[PDB]
Amino acid sequence: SLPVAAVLPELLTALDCAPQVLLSAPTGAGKSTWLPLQLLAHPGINGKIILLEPRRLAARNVAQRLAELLNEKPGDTVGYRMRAQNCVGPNTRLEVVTEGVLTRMIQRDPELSGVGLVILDEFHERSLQADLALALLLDVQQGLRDDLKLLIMSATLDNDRLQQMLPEAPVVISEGRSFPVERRYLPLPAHQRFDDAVAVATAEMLRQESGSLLLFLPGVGEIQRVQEQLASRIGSDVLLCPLYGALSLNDQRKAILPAPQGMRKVVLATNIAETSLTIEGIRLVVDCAQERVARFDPRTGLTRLITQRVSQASMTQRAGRAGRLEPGISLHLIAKEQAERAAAQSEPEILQSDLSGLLMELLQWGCSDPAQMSWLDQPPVVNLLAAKRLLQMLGALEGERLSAQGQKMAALGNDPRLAAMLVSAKNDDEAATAAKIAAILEEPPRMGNSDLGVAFSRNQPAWQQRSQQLLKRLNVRGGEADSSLIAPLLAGAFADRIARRRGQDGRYQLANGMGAMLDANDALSRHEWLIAPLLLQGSRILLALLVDIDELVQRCPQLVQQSDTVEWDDAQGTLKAWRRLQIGQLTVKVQPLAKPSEDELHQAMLNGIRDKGLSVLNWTAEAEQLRLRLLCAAKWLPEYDWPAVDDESLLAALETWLLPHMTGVHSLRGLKSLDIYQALRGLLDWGMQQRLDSELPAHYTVPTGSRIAIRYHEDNPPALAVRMQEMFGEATNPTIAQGRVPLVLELLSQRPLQITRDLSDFWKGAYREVQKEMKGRYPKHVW
Ligand SMILES: Nc1ncnc2c1ncn2[C@@H]1O[C@H](COP(=O)(O)OP(=O)(O)O)[C@@H](O)[C@H]1O
Ligand code: ALF
Repeated sequence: SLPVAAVLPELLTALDCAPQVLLSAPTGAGKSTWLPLQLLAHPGINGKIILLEPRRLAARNVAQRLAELLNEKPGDTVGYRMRAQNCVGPNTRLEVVTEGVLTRMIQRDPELSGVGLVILDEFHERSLQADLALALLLDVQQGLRDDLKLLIMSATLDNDRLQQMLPEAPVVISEGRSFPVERRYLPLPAHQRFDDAVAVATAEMLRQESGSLLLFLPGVGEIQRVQEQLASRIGSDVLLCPLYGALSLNDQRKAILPAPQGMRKVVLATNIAETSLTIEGIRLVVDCAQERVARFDPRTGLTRLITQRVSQASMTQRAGRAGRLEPGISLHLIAKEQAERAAAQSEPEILQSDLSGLLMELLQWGCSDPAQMSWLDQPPVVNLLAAKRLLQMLGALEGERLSAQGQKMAALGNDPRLAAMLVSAKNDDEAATAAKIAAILEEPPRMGNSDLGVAFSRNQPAWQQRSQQLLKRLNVRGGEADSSLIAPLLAGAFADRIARRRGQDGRYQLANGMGAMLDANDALSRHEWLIAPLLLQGSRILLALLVDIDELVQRCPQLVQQSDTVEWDDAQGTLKAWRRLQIGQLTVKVQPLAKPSEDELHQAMLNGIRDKGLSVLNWTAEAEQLRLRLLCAAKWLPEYDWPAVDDESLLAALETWLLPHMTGVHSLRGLKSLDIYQALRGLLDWGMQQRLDSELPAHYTVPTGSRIAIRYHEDNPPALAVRMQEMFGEATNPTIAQGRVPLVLELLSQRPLQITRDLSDFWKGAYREVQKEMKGRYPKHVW
């Protein structure tokens, strides 16, 4: 039997004593293909069971495996639901789900009627789908369906956050068939390509060690190139078996299954063989130690893809993949030192993803705050703010709640951009166009062509499947789709992705101000205006267009704004009053700013300041000293909210701090003479100004009644420079900032420059300055 059966009784005995159960067992213990069936044939659990598989290279496979384990040809008792299709029949009471189908299923049936068990598989991968699902399930176990059992399966012995959140939940832990694997480290050379060096390393291992080999790579292109390279350096008894995506599920089993006797096999797998899939016959592992992770960018609204070194947890998963059958060997293609510097664990997907779909789903569920849910990691605040802004651009929000259009979008259970494109259609023709566009953007094609019109025409059975599904969710029973309708719809959802060329050789510039690249001979480089919904970025460098359509700005919808600006550029010594018709940082039209109102060209002068610098304004001595004093206050009187006065802050806040004081300027010359002291001072409410005048004063009152201005500085301490006939009161040394910073006294400037000091207790060390020209006349408390 399988190593997990050893805990089958205990598991059962815990599945009935608690609403939640956590089971941890290493990879290879039949958690996905043995445990579900044994829980089916158990009277303790009532109803049907759903098993969440986040990957879906494992989901289809685990449905097929669990069906084969009963001779059942999945559909009879074991079924599955994918995003586009599914397989269920009256007698199936166990269903494998994936692609966020469970989150939608809970949205549509929040009592999960008919289900007594939900199994969250592969939870250590920390997918965002599973996090959301768990929050929803825990919320369902609050209302009715108290009886609903939650089994959370992880594959790592330690689950810190999970116990920390469900500390009243039974932890079942399996052990077993683990052999030691010698860990070897081989850094790759820099004069060799990646595919070439990995192939050389793998071929060397095959020639130096026995058995079959598992090789982890960052993606399918790496897999294909490394395989082509291996072809030459490998003997005749070696079978190269890719593993990715789907190729027939036959050669997939060709790589999972052992190698026919008299043959060794090299399996070329993505991280899907890290814990999701169990490769057989392996005792040699080659880990490239590089992987592709997603990082959302609130600035650009793009999820860029970054190739980074893998964590330690994953390196250990991979090394252990070679010890299931006998003593093995893992070879990591980095240097031991870099491996020890590696990140301890992987980052939860929820801390680095786009949460627009997540925000929308939590809103439909009736949430006030996205963070008021049962989370392992709390959704980052910046990304929640970006999700909210995106949902506002798309009209999905009405205040903090969902609006009507937003509720329709939330209905379709889609990526919010695509959902908004689906909802914005009026006709049935527009709706079908949007359906096919959505099918293509969810599952882009890997053709050497980058136009969206050819994809829109190019046939595909799965795109048609998903468009039919979306059209039945939309309830449009007859429509016709042509390409002339692609561009208007896109404009409502991918508006921040419109793009204008930069010369020929069509490196472009996007509306969010990052620019993109096509390849120098794509058909589309001949076009002024593109709109690119699919972009690839990562590793501030570009920006390569993956899928995009042609566009003609004439007659387009009404998403363009006006930016006026008035500058006085010196080179040719003339003024400048432009009005740009822009759509988001891309200048469409430039026209003269003729006959402008006074509100505009107040704003236009503000834009001019923003583009030429605050040096433009009339920085008088009092004003410079005020800016210095505010810097100093922020660093010395922290407990009060001192408005930051760096250049960027003031340039961004011009609207709120300089505009109010401008009514009555009417010209650029009159603005350039405006004293800004009062506007900076206005940056403070009454009482903050009083605070800054008493604490951090403009001038110190020495013990003779002679007010003497202080010199503030960004870096240096404040300095007095008093004539020192008058520094005889000796209070204890003058101090400012509620007694925390003592003035640096320039005791001299009588003639100047004889001692600078900050202690006022060199009286008992001055002991020189009793010699002054006539005499001192200073000693011992004169005044
Ligand atoms: N398609 C398959 N072909 C052969 N063996 C399989 C298959 N699926 C599962 N197994 C067997 O099940 C075990 C690993 O699967 P499983 O216990 O589901 O791993 P996990 O613990 O990651 O769920 C192995 O011992 C293997 O013998
Ligand atoms: F079902 Al598993 F690792 F938990 F493959």
